[PDB]
Amino acid sequence: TNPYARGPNPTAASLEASAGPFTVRSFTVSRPSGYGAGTVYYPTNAGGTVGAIAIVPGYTARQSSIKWWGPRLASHGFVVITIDTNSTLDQPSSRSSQQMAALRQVASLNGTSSSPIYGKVDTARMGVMGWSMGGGGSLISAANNPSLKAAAPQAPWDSSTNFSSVTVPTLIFACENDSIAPVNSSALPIYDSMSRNAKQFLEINGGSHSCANSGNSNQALIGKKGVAWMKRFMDNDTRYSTFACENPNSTRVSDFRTANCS
Ligand SMILES: [Cl-]
Repeated sequence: TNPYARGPNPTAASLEASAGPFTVRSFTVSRPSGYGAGTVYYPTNAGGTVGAIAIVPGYTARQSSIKWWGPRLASHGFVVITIDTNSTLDQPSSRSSQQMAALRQVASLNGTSSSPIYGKVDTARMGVMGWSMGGGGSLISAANNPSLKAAAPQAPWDSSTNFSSVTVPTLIFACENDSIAPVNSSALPIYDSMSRNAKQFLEINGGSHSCANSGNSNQALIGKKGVAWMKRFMDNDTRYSTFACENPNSTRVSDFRTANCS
């Protein structure tokens, strides 16, 4: 028995729906430490401790741009913290530091008897996500903290394209027509630079820079893939190996690549 496997056996329909099987509650962090603000989403009875994921927005953006991931992932068995940065103009390195600080506070709250997530988190199992500069920050977080178990940035933005040291399983969401973090000069070179890890590249057909944000028109496919990736690698849950590693074979995807996934 995989001690980290949670919830009923997955189906395409259960992964494509707006929410998974778990009931989700949330709270705003009272005294954020090391970042601007945060909302914690958690499942009320996942059947055991679950991993934690920290999600960071992009330049000038706030929690609303990435908020949909909170309920979506939490409803499948994760504690998710979506954060506002100290300043909306923070750079990827600062975003990475605040992302890790948010994860540290989730771990601290896990040991605080007054917190709603008291005893709900397996603090040894954590992941990182984020949009644009927050996606670049997620990759920096993975490079600097190889104990992280999964990463799934979307339209990542960073001055470098060489993340060759990353050993964390990394799923890159890309948007075909991105004019802010262009695929050919950012997302794809970042993907190609990683030779040590399970990795995946999923490009949304005709998508703009915000193609993976709250309110996007591909929440069924993007949500399915994001949850499947997190489940497969944060929980070592091989029930999700096919969903995580498969080509969707969908006209909504203009480019799909994967390596070392199974
Ligand atoms: Cl950005």
